[PDB]
Amino acid sequence: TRIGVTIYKYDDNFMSVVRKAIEKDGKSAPDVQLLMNDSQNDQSKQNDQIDVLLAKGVKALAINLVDPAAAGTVIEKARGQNVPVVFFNKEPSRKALDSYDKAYYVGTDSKESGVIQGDLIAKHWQANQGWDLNKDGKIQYVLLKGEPGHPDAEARTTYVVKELNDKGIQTEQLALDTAMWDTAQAKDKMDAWLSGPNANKIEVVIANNDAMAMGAVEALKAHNKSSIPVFGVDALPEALALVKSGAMAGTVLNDANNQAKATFDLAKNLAEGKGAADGTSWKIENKIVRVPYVGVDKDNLSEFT
Ligand SMILES: OC[C@H]1O[C@@H](O)[C@H](O)[C@@H](O)[C@@H]1O
Ligand SMILES: [Ca+2]
Repeated sequence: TRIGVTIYKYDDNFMSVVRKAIEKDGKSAPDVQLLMNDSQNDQSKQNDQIDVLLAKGVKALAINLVDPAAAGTVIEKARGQNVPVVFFNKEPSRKALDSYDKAYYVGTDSKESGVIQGDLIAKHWQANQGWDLNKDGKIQYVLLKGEPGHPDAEARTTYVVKELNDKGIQTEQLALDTAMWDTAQAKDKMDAWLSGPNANKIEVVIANNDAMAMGAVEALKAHNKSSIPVFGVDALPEALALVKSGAMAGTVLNDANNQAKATFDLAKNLAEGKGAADGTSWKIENKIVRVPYVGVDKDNLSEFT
């Protein structure tokens, strides 16, 4: 069976571990041919790749959109040919999911990573009283946001502060800006914050993902401000190493392996005419499979590395 898969950007670091896990699953299954494509962060690039995949007779499509709003376009191309589409990681509109009977989504509940990240910061702030540099009881922080409009970026930006507040901890946002899920852009942005007027007031660096966290970690050691706690989201192998050295204070596992497994399992099922979850233990709720995030810090780190 031929399954065509598009990854919105191959050098997105979390999409790179998903991509690779998708490939290992496809190679262990002797009756499947996966046709992998890098959309290069361009939705028209992706749109033309879905035409070639359909021209090639694929039986199911697993699509990681560059734009969440291109879902309708992708469904209309798949529909003419009655082909299943499993959208994964960037969530389409509920109404776009509902417009096609064979459209499914594999993701996470975005909200939950922001809540867990807020609980990590609350636990380590209570425990590390010296992180309150100006001794006022409030967290003065900077936030590195992902793509504006992206469901994960927006929920993680909102729910980390809501959770801290809910856990009794008042916050003061010194600065927030997007570095668009990227290491080098977050390095620049942190360097700039550390070269500006409130470099001395920054107590906590909160980032919506690990690639950006790692960028802030190297702007922060360049200014020898290696003592500022940095939190991220995803539990990338490289970030677990920093959590281990203490250069980062915590992460949230974004489970690349089971989301890649669920995408593979539903796309092959649907490609073979079976029910989306047949023979699987995936719980599909309203065409959606949501995999859980897990909080990770020095105390439960041995479960991850
Ligand atoms: O859409 C891609 C993005 O999805 C998020 O869930 C991850 O945390 C990001 O690091 C990733 O780049
Ligand atoms: Ca403070």
